Amino acid sequence: IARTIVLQESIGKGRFGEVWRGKWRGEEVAVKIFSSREERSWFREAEIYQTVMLRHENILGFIAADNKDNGTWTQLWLVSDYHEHGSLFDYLNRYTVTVEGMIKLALSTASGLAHLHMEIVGTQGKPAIAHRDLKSKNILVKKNGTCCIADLGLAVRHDSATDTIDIAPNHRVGTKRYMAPEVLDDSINMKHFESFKRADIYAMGLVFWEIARRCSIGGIHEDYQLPYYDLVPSDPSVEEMRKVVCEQKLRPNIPNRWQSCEALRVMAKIMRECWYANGAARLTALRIKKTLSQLSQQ
Ligand SMILES: Cc1cccc(-c2[nH]c(CNc3ccccc3F)nc2-c2ccc3ncnn3c2)n1
Repeated sequence: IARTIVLQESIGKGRFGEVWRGKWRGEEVAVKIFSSREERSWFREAEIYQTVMLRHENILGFIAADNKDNGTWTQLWLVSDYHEHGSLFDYLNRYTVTVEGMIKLALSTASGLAHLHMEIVGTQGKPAIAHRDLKSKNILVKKNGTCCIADLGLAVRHDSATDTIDIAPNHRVGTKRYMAPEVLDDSINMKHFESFKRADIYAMGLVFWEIARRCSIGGIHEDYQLPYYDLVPSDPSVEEMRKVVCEQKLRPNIPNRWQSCEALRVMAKIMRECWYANGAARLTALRIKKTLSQLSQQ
C-alpha cells in the first residue's frame, strides 16, 4: 500500500489530517494522512470503513489503512478511490445541474444514507450506522454524476440485540451549521440510536436544498449558498445556530420558482419533511429513496 504510493497534490485538510491526490501503480487514489498524535481519529475511521458488508456504490470506496515511516516520523494513512470532481460542495459551486442531474445527486445521496442506516441481518451482518457529520463537503461526486458519502470518522454503530452503540457519544461532534435542532439544544437522547439517524436526515434535507438551488431550468437558477447563509455568520457557533433553528424556528427558504416544476416540488416537500423540530416526524432515508426512485422513473 503506502510503500508504493506517491503523493502528487494537496486537496485539503478536514477535521484531522490532510487529503492528497496520490498515484498507486499509475492509478489516482486519495490518501488521508494523519500524525502520530491523531492515531485515535485515524483508527476509528479505519474501523468504520472496515465494517462487514459496508461497501456500496454510494459510500466512498475504501482501499486500505497503513503506516508509512519516512525515517524521521510515522504517517498514518487511509487510502480510498479518487473522484476528480471532488466534493458536492465544490461541484455545486462550479456547476449548475439539470432536473435529471439533480435527481441523480439526491437519489444517490439518499441511497448511500439508507444503506448506512440499514442493518443487514445475517452471519455476515452489517450493523446500522449513523454518520453524525453529513454535509455537502463530505459527499463526493463521481464521473457518472452520482454521489458517494465520505468522512465516516464520527460515525456510530448500533448493536440491535442490546440496543446499544459501540462508543460513548459526546454532544455536538459535527458541523454546527448542519446540526439538528435537538443536537443544538442538547435535548437529543444519545442512548437512542434512532435519534442519530433522525439527525442525519435533517442534515440531508439541508444538502438537498443546496442541490435544488443549482437546478437550472430555462437558464434560471439560484446562486450557490450554504444553508442559513442568510441568517448566521460564516463558521457559526452553536448559540448562533440555536437561536435561529430552535428559538426563531427558521429553515432555509424555499424559492417560489420551485413550484413551477414537479421534480422541484417533490424535492421541496422532502426538505420540509426532513426539517421538523421533532425527529420522530421526519422521513426515513429509505422512504426518501423510494420517493426519488419513483420520481426518477416518471
Ligand atoms: C477514508 C478516506 C481516504 C481518503 C480521502 C478521504 C476523504 N475524506 C473526505 C472528507 N472531507 C474532506 C476532507 C478533507 C478536506 C475537506 C473535506 F471536506 N474527503 C475525502 C476524499 C476522498 C476522495 C476524493 N477524491 C477527490 N477528493 N476526495 C476527497 N477519506
